[PDB]
Amino acid sequence: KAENIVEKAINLLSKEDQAGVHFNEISALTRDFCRAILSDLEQSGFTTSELEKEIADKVKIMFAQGYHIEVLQLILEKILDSFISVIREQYHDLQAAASYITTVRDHIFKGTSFLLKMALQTQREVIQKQNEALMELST
Amino acid sequence: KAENIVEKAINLLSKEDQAGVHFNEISALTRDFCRAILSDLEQSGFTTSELEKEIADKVKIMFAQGYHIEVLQLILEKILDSFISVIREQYHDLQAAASYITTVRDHIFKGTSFLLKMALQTQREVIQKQNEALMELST
Repeated sequence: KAENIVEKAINLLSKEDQAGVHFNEISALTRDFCRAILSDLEQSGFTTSELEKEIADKVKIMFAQGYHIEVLQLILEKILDSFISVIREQYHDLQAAASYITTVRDHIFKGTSFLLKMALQTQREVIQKQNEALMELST
Repeated sequence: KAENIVEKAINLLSKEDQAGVHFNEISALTRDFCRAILSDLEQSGFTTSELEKEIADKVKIMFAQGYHIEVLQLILEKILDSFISVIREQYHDLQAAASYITTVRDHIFKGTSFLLKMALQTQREVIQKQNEALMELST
């Protein structure tokens, strides 16, 4: 459990284009995300809130640091894979495994949806900023 | 099959916030997307190309028309639901149904990933345009 996901996710990400982002930051992000989605999962009543928090925050950070935000999507994707992999190992009951994997896939897909919204909102805010700058400054 | 998905998707979308977009356009988009993903599905060797085409094009259109691009994600999501619904009806063999639904879910998730990339690329291009405008014009 736990880190066994993280080190797996990280491993997959080791094989992927990092979009300029330093690998230690990549790893940290992976850890924050896994931590968040696990906090959400252990919950009763299906909470998406923690992962959402991490995502919003990290969108902010990413944009401030000037890195392509898509790199988060990738991370999520790999995390998903990681879970699947681990759950294929640890759970020999195919029904239980199927259910856990289904709920994880749910959480993740909703997470990437939220991620899309956030990234777009942010970039729009900036585009507007620059727009007002442009016009009210063409005086 | 076919339109039975579309009218279902549209129906779901009838219940959702359209983000300012006229409903006839919503419907058209739903149709283009269903058509594309079906063209991809009937293929052998797992092609994502057609849906990708539709997505890129529609990102362009959406941005030019000044509508929030997230509205495409929603459409995709509902389309997914539609398939599931239909496949729960038409296929009484749970194995076959499970497999078809799994491959559709694959196609769609990859589609939303691509959508994220595209939307971000576009908005970035604009942000940069405005940026050069800003600086080379602060002369």
